[PDB]
Amino acid sequence: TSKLKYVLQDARFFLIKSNNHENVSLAKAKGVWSTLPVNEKKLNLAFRSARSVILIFSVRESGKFQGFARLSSESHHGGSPIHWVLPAGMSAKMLGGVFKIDWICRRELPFTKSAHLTNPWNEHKPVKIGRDGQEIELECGTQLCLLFPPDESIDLYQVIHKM
Ligand SMILES: CNc1ncnc2c(C)n[nH]c12
Repeated sequence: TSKLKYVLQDARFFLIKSNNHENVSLAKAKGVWSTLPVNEKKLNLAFRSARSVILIFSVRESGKFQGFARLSSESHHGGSPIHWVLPAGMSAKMLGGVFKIDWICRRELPFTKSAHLTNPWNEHKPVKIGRDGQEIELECGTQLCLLFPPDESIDLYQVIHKM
């Protein structure tokens, strides 16, 4: 876990809520994510400001987090359309900005294991609670990531080089 801690050193953390499992599975396979423009702008700002920006994913109604990943780029808009399963009210143009991500952990964590972690940037509510795009304060974000089971399929050596 030493390289993982190095990656998380001085990182920023954002909670990502997905309305469906399909888009998270697509993101795990293709190494990309898209979000609404309001969160798009926040992530682009954070990417320039921090050694690592970490997205922590939770599919709505799953009672779990599905893993976490590190931004490797700002968003980009002209490309082969990612076949997101679009939520009601969410257009393809809204999700047009595509971030490239490197997965750090593709394993699940149930909300029952994070009940002791609260987020100061969301009124000290349990970290599972938050809107899509909610920033998670450093210490709580770091501890949440360290709770996930190790993903032995990942080699963080390549991630460290991009820092
Ligand atoms: C690909 N991005 C997304 N897919 C499905 N749902 C959501 C939400 C609530 N934010 N971003 C989403």
